[PDB]
Formats: sequence, structure tokens, C-alpha cells
Amino acid sequence: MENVDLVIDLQFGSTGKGLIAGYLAEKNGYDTVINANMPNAGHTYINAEGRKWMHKVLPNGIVSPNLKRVMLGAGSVFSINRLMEEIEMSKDLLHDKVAILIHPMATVLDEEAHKKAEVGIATSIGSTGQGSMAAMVEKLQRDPTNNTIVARDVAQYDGRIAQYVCTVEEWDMALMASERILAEGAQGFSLSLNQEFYPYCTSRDCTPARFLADMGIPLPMLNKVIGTARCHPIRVGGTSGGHYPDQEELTWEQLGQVPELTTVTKKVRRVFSFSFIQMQKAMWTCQPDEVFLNFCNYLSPMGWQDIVHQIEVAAQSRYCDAEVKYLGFGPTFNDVELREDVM
Amino acid sequence: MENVDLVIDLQFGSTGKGLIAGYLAEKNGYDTVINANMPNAGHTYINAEGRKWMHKVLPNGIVSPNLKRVMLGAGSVFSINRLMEEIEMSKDLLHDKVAILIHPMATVLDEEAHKKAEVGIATSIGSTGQGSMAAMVEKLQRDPTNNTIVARDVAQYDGRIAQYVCTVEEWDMALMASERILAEGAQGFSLSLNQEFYPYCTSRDCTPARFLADMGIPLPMLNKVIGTARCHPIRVGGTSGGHYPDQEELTWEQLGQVPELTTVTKKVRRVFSFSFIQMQKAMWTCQPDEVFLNFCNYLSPMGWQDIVHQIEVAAQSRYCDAEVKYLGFGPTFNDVELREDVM
Ligand SMILES: Nc1ncnc2c1ncn2[C@@H]1O[C@H](COP(=O)(O)OP(=O)(O)OP(=O)(O)O)[C@@H](O)[C@H]1O
Ligand SMILES: Nc1ncnc2c1ncn2[C@@H]1O[C@H](COP(=O)(O)OP(=O)(O)OP(=O)(O)O)[C@@H](O)[C@H]1O
Ligand SMILES: Nc1nc2c(ncn2[C@H]2C[C@H](O)[C@@H](COP(=O)(O)O)O2)c(=O)[nH]1
Ligand SMILES: Nc1nc2c(ncn2[C@H]2C[C@H](O)[C@@H](COP(=O)(O)O)O2)c(=O)[nH]1
Ligand SMILES: O=CN(O)CC(=O)O
Repeated sequence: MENVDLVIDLQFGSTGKGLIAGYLAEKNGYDTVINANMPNAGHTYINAEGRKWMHKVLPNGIVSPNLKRVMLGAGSVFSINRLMEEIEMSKDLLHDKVAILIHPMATVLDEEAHKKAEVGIATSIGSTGQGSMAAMVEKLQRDPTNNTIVARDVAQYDGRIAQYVCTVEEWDMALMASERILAEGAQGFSLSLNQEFYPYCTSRDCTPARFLADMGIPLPMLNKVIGTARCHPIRVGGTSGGHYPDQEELTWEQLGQVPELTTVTKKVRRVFSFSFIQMQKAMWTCQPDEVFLNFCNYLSPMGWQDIVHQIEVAAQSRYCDAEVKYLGFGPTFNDVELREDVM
Repeated sequence: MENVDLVIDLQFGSTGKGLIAGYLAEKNGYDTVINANMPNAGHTYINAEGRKWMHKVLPNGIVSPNLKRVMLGAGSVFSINRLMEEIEMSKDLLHDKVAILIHPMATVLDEEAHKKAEVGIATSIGSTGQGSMAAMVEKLQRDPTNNTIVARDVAQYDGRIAQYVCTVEEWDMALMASERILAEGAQGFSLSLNQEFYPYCTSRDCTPARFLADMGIPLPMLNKVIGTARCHPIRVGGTSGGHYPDQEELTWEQLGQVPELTTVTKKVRRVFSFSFIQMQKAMWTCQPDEVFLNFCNYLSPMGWQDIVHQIEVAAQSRYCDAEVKYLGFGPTFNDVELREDVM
């Protein structure tokens, strides 16, 4: 039954999960791609030809040459307008023989109401203010008169998603019928609701157990976990929370790099030195089998080789057999290197 | 690393998870007992001597002869008054050499405000109205001025829990230092937020993936899953939701048994015939290794033997190796029989 490869972030997010998901989809040729994204932030993949996908709804794995199923988990929070645009942009990949399945209990974002509710926390905790938690709360209220929050009910008056919304039985059968599955996790380990930075965190745990639960994947289906990390972990701009005791906040000037910003709000990302403590904590809970170490282009060979080294000993210390298999030197498929080939 | 035994419910709850947890604790002698309960759930264990434990906070596994650690997960929602009463009632078991650990992000119930917020759903969906979701929502709001919702902040002004509230580091170390762990799940598979009965469901998924996430247990620690079921599945009284297509609602008079009353409330439980569809769905997602079939005292030998049989074929059909190892014939330790000894 072990046929699921799960992509997980080991730090505070924006490690390049979109790039490794697209790289693994092209290399391994999964028939099923699945996720449980909320509108907090996007995922970027750029192939060998320079074609770019920037997704908030659809998995980046839709680039798989053997694609048959695209699955949006029960933990999903999505804009219907955005989903329509993403499907349209990749119409060539999402042909007649590709089934798009939206879990009946996936949450429909009310762009006006859900973002207006998060205006306060967007400043107080540096929240993305995308309406993720406000939409989640509305679903949790379980009011039988509210037919405007879950995909199953919304589809009865908004026909744009009616062809995609499946039953719970169809969801379990789609997973059962799958040969090889790529499960795409979002956000970051240290952003977990139940990690130590509360309330400077997201609205859920960002762990393999929580991502498998949000996608309705039974635990025996898990084949391997692919953990992602940066040489210099980031946080979003503003009063976005603390860091670990073994790390320090840096400036983009100190790195000799162009300041990283969010795509839409243009908020300058906060940047930190590598944390071994964060790595031990992420290793203990996430237990990855393989690691992707990205943004190696920000350091000299001695620098990123030392971090590869720190990661593997941090894994061993927390009973984890994780091996750094991939190294990122840029944002495209061409910038992903095999560790064995460069060190 | 495989040292966690997880107790989960395969139906709509009240299958007797409290009884099997207490039975397994006395037989296997776990040093660590862990859960992530909410005030909607009551759990009962009665030992061989007649001593009764009715818990809403503490795991029932505290009856273990080798008890060293009692752990209340980050997913916990608890009344401090109730926790105080449960600790006092089991003072003999919770001696100086037993460490009680409350996750820093476990939620403190505000009995007035959280229960008042759930008055509506207590009738509309037959919710227990115990304040579980209202407390969960307050934590999700992540307001930095609110120091009254998570255990970590509450421990700074309410000294009743200050000795028990640990750090996230202490939590991971407690799990790492443990020899054998009993993880106690609550509610039921079919009550899951993302099963087909929405909005007639609870405020989370009741699956092994969600319960391991709510207790902060890494996936490689899972040794085995013990699924629980009744011969006649139940629901709470009122407009509490639908049933599966292969089952029918019965009466307590039709069964010739005394009407069961809900633990948190006082309402008469709704009772149904066994559902094979429910069992296949629960088997597919929960994937138990062992099964406890309880309330066999409500049927004749031919009747419960047929149900044991249906369960095992439902498991096989969903690629699950589950074996019915235990049979319940009453509410005490003495009423738990090994299947091999009676059929
Ligand atoms: N090594 C690299 N060098 C430079 N830019 C890169 C590199 N790898 C990825 N990027 C860019 O970094 C940005 C953040 O990455 P991306 O959105 O894919 O991350 P993510 O891990 O999926 O984020 P999150 O889950 O937090 O939304 C993107 O604009 C991406 O193209
Ligand atoms: N075989 C049995 N026959 C009769 N009564 C029983 C039997 N087993 C347990 N009981 C009683 O029936 C009730 C079952 O609820 P209990 O708290 O034990 O279950 P639970 O599975 O832990 O509940 P929850 O849904 O809240 O997680 C209790 O009052 C218990 O003492
Ligand atoms: N990089 C990144 N940060 C996120 C994401 N989701 C949440 N966060 C961070 C931003 C804030 O510091 C904090 C709270 O934001 P939010 O969950 O949107 O309310 O979590 C994500 O997908 N990526
Ligand atoms: N039997 C049982 N029902 C529960 C439990 N927790 C919740 N429920 C049911 C009662 C309602 O039908 C539904 C909504 O309840 P609540 O989670 O209290 O809002 O879930 C539990 O532990 N046992
Ligand atoms: O870089 C991506 N952002 O975090 C999301 C957006 O603002 O669009």
C-alpha cells in the first residue's frame, strides 16, 4: 500500500516546495497529485523550458507526464475564481483524460468577508490576511442553515465546481485506484499552531500527520517524506514572531542578495541564519526520509556543504535516517542538483 | 521507534474506548499514557475490583501498574475544575513519581462563554454544547492580547496548572524517553468533520492521522491501531444526523435493553443496526491492526459471531489485516474476553 510521497517544509515556509514538487512529478511520473492548500501563500515551479506555474489551489505536480487525478483535500480553503484561472492556464495538461476531484468538505473562500475578518492579525501577528482561518472557523461553526461554506453545498448554486465536487466514497476510491501518489504539504514546520511561537503561527499543524489527515490519506499509504529547507530560513515581514536561541536575524544586504518579497503585498521577507535546534525539532516530528536543501546559491560551497552536514547529524540525533538527496541553486528544474554529483 | 498503541473508534462514538484503554493499560503496563480530549467526550473504565473512573480530561490508562507520564495533547480542550477533580479522585495512582504534562498550547475551557456560544448547535445538530468548538475557535483567532486561552498563558495567573504546563521541548523529550505508549483517541470515525454527515459531525477528524497530529506523536512511533466497535452503533439524542444506506434506526425496547443516556448531557441515545458500509469506510481510513467488538451482551452468540465475521471481511476488502482480538460482554475489565477463547 506504500505509494505516497509527501513533500514537507522543515522551517518557517517558502523553502521551495513548489520547485521540488514539480521536479519530482516530472522525474517519477505520478498518476495522482494531491494537496490541502489554504490561500496563505503560493507555490512556484519553473520547468526546463522556462514555463512558470504560480499556484494557490492546484498542486504543482500537474506537470507529471502520467497525470490522471488531481485531488483537492478536505483541509483545502480556496477561491473559485482562482481555481478557474489555474485550470485555464494549464488547460493543455488538464485534458479530457484528467479527473479533477474536489473533496465535498473542502472550504470555499468568501474573498470579501474572510479577508476583512483577518485585517487585525495581518498587522498584530504578520498574518498573510488571506482569509484562511476565517473560512476554517465558518466551516467549524457547523450551522445547518449555512449552505455557502463547503464545496458540496456551494456546487448546488455555483455550477463552476459542480463537475469537480465528488462524494467521500469517490474520494476513497480515487486514492485506492491510484498507482503512485505525490502529496504536497504547505507552509512550514515552525509555523505549526502547536509549535512554540503561538500566537505567531498559522491556523493548523504543518506536520506529516496533519497533512495526511487533511488529505484523507490512510497512514499505511505513506511511502516517503521529502523534507525541504533553506540555508537561511525566512519569516514574512512585520511582527511575525520569534526565532530559535541558536539563530540571528540577518539583512538581505548582509547576504549580498536582492530583498525577497511576497508576490502581491510586496512585504519584505525577514531572513535568519541556519538553526540546528529548528532542524532537530523538525527532524524529530517530521521524520523525513530525504531532504531538499534549497537556496545554496546564497552561500559558498564550504557554507552549504556544512549545512548539508548539520542537517544529517540533526536527523541522526532524533532517530531519523534523513539523507540530503537534492540541492537547489536557483528557482528552475535546471537548478536542482543531486547532492552526490556536487559533493 | 514503534512503541505507540493507539485506541480509535470505528463508528459514531461510545463504543467503549474507556474500557479497552483501561484493560490494555493493566495488561501491557505502559509507562506513558497520552490523549487530546475535548469536553464533549466522557470515557468510562471499571476495573476487576469495581472501582470506576469517568474521565473527560485524564486518559483511562492511568491504571497502568508502570505509570510514569500522563500527557494531555495540544488538541486538548479542558475544564481546570474538572482536571482538579479527576487528579484528586486518582491521587493514589498519581503519586510523587508520576509526571502530569499539559501541552503549552492545550486549550483552557471558559465554562460560561464557550458553552453559551454552543447553545444554538446543541439543538440544531444535537451537539453536546460543551464549548469544544467555541474554545478551539478562540485559540485559532491568535490575538496576541488574549492570554486566557492556551495553558502556557493561563498557567501564569492560575497556579492550579502551573506545575503541570510544560514546554514544547519537554513534550518531545517526554515522548522520546518513553518505553511504551498508550495513545487514547476520542469520539468516532463517522463523527469526523470530513466524513459525509457534515454539518452533523464534530469539530475535527477522528482518524489515526488527526489523533497522532493532536498529540504531537511522530508517525514512525506508531506500533499498532486498536479499532473499537459496537454490535448496534449509536448516536446522541435529537436531530444528530443521518445514518448509512445499509442500516436502520432501532428502539431500546426493540433490543430489550435499558435506554442508554449520553454522558455530557442526559438525553436518550439513538440506536442503529450494524452497518457493513460504515465498517468498510472506517477500515479503509483507520486501518486498525486489532479490533475490540463491544456490547456483544445485546445479542445472542450467532448474532455477535456474525458481526465479528462481517468486520474481518470488511477489513480484507479495504486492504486491512484487522483481527477481532477482543469481545466485550459488559462495562468492566472482567467482561473483556479474548475472541479466541469464546469462538
Ligand atoms: N534556490 C532558489 N533561488 C532563488 N529563488 C528561488 C529558489 N528556489 C525557489 N525560489 C523562489 O522562492 C520563492 C518561494 O518559493 P515557493 O513559493 O515555491 O515555496 P513554498 O515552499 O512552496 O512556499 P509556501 O508553502 O510557504 O507558500 C518563489 O518565488 C520561488 O520561485
Ligand atoms: N459491553 C457493555 N455493556 C454495557 N455497558 C457498557 C459496555 N461497555 C461499556 N459500557 C458502558 O457504556 C458507556 C459507553 O461509553 P464509554 O465512555 O465507555 O465509551 P467511549 O468510546 O470512550 O466514548 P466517546 O464516544 O465519548 O469517545 C459507558 O457508560 C460504559 O460504562
Ligand atoms: N511563508 C509562509 N508563511 C505562512 C504561510 N501560512 C502562514 N504563514 C505564516 C505568516 C505568519 O507569520 C503566520 C500567520 O499567518 P496566517 O496563517 O496566514 O494567518 O504564519 C505559508 O503558506 N507560507
Ligand atoms: N457519542 C459521542 N458523540 C460525540 C462525541 N463528541 C461529539 N459527539 C457528537 C454529538 C453530535 O452529534 C456531534 C457534534 O458534537 P459537538 O462536537 O459537541 O459539537 O458530535 C463523543 O465523544 N461521543
Ligand atoms: O510569494 C508568494 N506570496 O507569499 C503569496 C502572494 O502574496 O501572492
